[PDB]
Amino acid sequence: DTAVDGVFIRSLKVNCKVTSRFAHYVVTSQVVNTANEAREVAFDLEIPKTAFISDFAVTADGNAFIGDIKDKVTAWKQYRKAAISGENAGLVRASGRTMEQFTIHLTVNPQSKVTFQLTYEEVLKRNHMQYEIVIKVKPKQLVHHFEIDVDIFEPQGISKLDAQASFLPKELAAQTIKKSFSGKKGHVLFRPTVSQQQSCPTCSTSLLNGHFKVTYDVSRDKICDLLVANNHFAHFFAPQNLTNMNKNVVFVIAISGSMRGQKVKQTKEALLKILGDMQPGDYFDLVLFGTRVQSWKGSLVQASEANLQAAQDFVRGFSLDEATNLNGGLLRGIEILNQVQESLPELSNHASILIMLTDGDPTEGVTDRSQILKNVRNAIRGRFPLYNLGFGHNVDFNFLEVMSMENNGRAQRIYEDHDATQQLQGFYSQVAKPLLVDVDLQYPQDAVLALTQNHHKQYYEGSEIVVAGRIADNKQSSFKADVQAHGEGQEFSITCLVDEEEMKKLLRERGHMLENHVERLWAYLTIQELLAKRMKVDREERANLSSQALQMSLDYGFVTPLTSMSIRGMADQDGLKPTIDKPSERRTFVLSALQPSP
Repeated sequence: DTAVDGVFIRSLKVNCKVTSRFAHYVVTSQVVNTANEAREVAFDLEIPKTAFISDFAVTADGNAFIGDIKDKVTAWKQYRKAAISGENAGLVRASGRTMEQFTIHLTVNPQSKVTFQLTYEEVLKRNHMQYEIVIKVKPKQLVHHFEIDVDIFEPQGISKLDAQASFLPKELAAQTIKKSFSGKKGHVLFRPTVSQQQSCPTCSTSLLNGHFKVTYDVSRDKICDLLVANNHFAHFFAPQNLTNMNKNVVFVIAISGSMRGQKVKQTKEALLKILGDMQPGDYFDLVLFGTRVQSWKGSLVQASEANLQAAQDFVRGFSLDEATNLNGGLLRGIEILNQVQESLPELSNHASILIMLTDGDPTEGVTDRSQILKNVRNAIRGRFPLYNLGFGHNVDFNFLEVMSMENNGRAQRIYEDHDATQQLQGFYSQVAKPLLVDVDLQYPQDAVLALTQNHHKQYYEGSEIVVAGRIADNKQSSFKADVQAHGEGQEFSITCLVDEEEMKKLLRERGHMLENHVERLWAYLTIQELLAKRMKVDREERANLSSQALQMSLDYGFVTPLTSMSIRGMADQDGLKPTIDKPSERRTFVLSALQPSP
């Protein structure tokens, strides 16, 4: 007896198609109302913030409804005069660090069969030597036909594949999770029977509460991974077996009074572990900034046994100092790294890295954020990346993102939680092992109509550089790529030519879906890139980039910060349509076939 109040979940299926890192999710739920009265049913699931919703369909006993994508402004016009805000009314809202919650409550007719189907897509990003697919399993009821099916197709070949279900006991997971891979194809199938979903042999609650994680990576023996299909290309670059570069790293740490407690404790703990794993060939220094700026050595020193132990002692010992002189702290760390230009030229071939951690905004010294941005980029001058870590939600993170974007880096949020130390270690490991610097992927100008970022300051072990673009007509056959870069005292250079015979073979093995996903891979990366650029440019160019992002979101039907998806045919208590948006940083619906005629 799975049903609750006469409503049972007949089926809940997650189908993920991955093609050359492009992940295409389709989640389909069919709920049946056996009661002779009307019942409220829910379609509730979590999706990753990195994905774009591309389609949503609801079919109730032949009565079909579909989400129409439109300019966000147009979709939210119904909210202006209304008593609820579009943020509160939307079906999608943020629910965690990396996930968003999609929720709709619908009153269905008696003896009704309703099918929900949500589609969302993303380009998987490699980190820590793998791609990771996370699917939140939470039906809140027993499901007669529950299934997760992940179908992976990687031209370069799959090197490893794993599937983990934390909510399942080790014994239950083994018999129930089927996985296998050979050559280019990988498959994971999870099809628990109703009995296997039960917490106890004869109880109704379901153990299916948790996350279903699928991880994999592709064979990297072949350094060229150039995929061309129907005037669009994707180029994946991650050479293996390269020698770790020696690096010069300066940590700029906020020691404001606000850090008192867990934050300073977790920060120190992370620095101790980072210092403990530093390699003998590296050089480093530490900068603390409160109201006053203070550097451990004032210059890059080698990661000797003595220096590392002295630094750990310095880390354990420092105390907080009231305010936050962020401008002074950054300029001090930059000044130290720039000594390599004049005083310490023997370190010039190392990969330089600047990491800054702060839990608040500048309050001492120069506090004009726009001036700080100017001061920082004029001091670094594109010589090394800057990685800003925002600790907590009492800081202007947009300010940190723009600064990193203007200086060949990225910003990362550290959530105030019991695991902040592990979060900090997690991030640092992404940048800990630089292998190449000044990576320049070059393509024939006569063949490229558009392409994503093709210059990358540093390439790190475990990560990957990806470039996508659109090819001009009749230039696909001869398309090629040249990649230049530098190691530590070395020059890197390769050439990748499209393998026409292989491309045709891939098209046969994966079908026209290969062509579609390569193009949609390009569109996804282009849209994300447009959203990143627009936040770090003047307001005039911002409007230009916004219109580009709006047009691409509409062309490919993505729910992005510039678009919304509305469902005609449904209305809440106030006659408002269901609306689906991409969040930044209750109500129940009924079937309604009428709307006021304009």
